[PDB]
Amino acid sequence: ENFQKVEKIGEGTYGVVYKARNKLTGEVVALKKIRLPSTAIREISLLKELNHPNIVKLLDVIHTENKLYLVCEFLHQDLKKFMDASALTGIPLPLIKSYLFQLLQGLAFCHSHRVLHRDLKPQNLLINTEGAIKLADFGLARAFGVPVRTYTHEVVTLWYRAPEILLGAKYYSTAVDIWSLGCIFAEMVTRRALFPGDSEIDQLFRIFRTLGTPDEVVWPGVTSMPDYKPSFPKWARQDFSKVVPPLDEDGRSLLSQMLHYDPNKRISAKAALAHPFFQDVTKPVP
Ligand SMILES: *CCC(=O)N1CCN(CC)c2ccccc21
Repeated sequence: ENFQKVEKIGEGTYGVVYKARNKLTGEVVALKKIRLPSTAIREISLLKELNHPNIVKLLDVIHTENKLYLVCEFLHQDLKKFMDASALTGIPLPLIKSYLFQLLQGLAFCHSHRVLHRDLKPQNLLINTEGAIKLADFGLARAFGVPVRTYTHEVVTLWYRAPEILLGAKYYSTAVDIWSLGCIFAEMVTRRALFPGDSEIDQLFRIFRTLGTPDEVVWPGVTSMPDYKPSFPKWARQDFSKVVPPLDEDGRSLLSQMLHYDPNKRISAKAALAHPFFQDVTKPVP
C-alpha cells in the first residue's frame, strides 16, 4: 500500500513499469517490477549514488517477496516513440544535437565511475517536455546478463550491439556504449535504424557491408576473437556521405569516430563532448 498504480507505462527486458503515486509523499514515480552467486542487489543499490541530470534518477531499490522493484523519477516518453511520432518530418537537427550532447554527458559521468550500460537503445532513453533526455536502465545488463528474449518473450534487439560483443570478446569496455550511441545518432538523423540485424550474423554482416570487413590493420587482434571466422566475406568500406545524409561534415566526422571498429580507438564520451560538432549546441524544447 506504499505506492498507488496509476497506469502501466512500459515493458523492458526484465520487467514491467507502472506510473505510481507515493501514498505518503504525493510524488508521482515510475515503478519497475522485476520477478526474482547474486551480487545484483548490491550493484543495483550502488546506482542510487550515481546521480546526474542525464541519468534517470533512481529513487529507491526495494527487494521484497522475491521481486526487485526500482523506483525512478517519472519521465513521459521514450526516444523510440518520439522518433516514430516524428517520422513525417524527422527530429530537427538542433534537437538531435542537443540530445546527443546530453546523452554523451550522461555516458561520460557513468564511465568516469567505471559503470557501463552495455544495452543502450532508443527505448531506454527518456525525454521530458522541457528538452532533457536521460539514460534509463544503467546496471541491469551487467546485473542480470542480456538474454535472447525479454520476460514477455520478445526478441532483445541486436541493432545497437558493438562488434566486439558480437565477435565474442570476454571483456567489454565503456566503448560498447559509445558504439550504441553512434547507432542511435545515425538513426535520429536518417529516420531509419543504421544496422537492423535480425540475427547475430546478420547484425555483423550489416556492420561489415557499411564499415568494411575489419582486418588486423584497422583492428589489431580481430582475427583472434572467439567468433571471428576467416570465411567472413570481405566487403569494402562505404563513404559516410552515403550512410548518414544529410549530416554536415562535423557530424560525419564525429559519427565515424563513434563507430571505429577497435574499442581502444573509438572516441570516449569525454572527447566526443569537445568535438566541433557541438560548437553551436543549444537546448531546444520540443
Ligand atoms: C524505474 C523505472 C524505469 O526503469 N524506467 C525505464 C523504463 N521506463 C519505461 C519506458 C521508464 C519510463 C519512465 C521513467 C522511468 C523508466
